[PDB]
Amino acid sequence: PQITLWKRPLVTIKIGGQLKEALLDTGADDTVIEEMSLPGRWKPKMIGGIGGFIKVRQYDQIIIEIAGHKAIGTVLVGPTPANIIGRNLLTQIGATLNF
Amino acid sequence: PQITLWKRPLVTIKIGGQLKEALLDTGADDTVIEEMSLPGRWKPKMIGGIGGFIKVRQYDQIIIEIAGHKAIGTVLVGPTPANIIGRNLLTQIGATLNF
Ligand SMILES: CC(C)CN(C[C@@H](O)[C@H](Cc1ccccc1)NC(=O)O[C@H]1CO[C@H]2OCC[C@H]21)S(=O)(=O)c1ccc2c(c1)OCO2
Repeated sequence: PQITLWKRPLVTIKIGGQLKEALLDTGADDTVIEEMSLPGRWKPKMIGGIGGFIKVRQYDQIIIEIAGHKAIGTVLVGPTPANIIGRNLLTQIGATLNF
Repeated sequence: PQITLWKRPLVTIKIGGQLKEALLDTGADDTVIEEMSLPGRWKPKMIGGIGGFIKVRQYDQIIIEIAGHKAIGTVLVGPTPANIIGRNLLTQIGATLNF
């Protein structure tokens, strides 16, 4: 779709077979999801945002459906204030900004 | 224009008589600009993201040009690691996310 921005661009995602709400976030390089049980191997990583750095579990090559569109890529799982879909997966679903 | 997400969606902005580069950020409710000496009154605010909260100064009715498009609204100034154009101004320039 075409999504205007008067409200937060929230969508439903499916990750690990579970439905979740997430924010489409063009200011995020990476996708960061709240703590959850997730099938796949992971490696310890750090990621930094506006307020500093947090520890995350990095899961590569994870199947994730975003508003009905398929992506397979890296998901960082950790104590984020919000589930955010970043450019690593927005590019997979063909998203662009337009004005 | 159409702004790709293969790279960070950076555009040139003009604020306080200065040109800066800033992210077009659908994940940001508010606009956050790196520390600069804007004139006039302001109100203290705290905003939160990955890593926690930062202290910012809230300035209202600030004139800001975004990739050639005029906007006017609230801008938060403080020790952000990125200049962030949030939805309060993205809506004013007619930006959408499309996929
Ligand atoms: C986390 C989301 C819900 C909010 N953030 C906007 C993001 O787009 C942010 C914007 C951002 C960009 C760069 C540096 C810091 C923040 N990106 C970010 O944290 O991305 C992280 C994941 O991928 C990595 O790439 C960039 C940092 C990492 S934010 O910067 O914390 C923020 C912006 C304006 C706000 C706000 C919070 O509260 C109210 O108004």
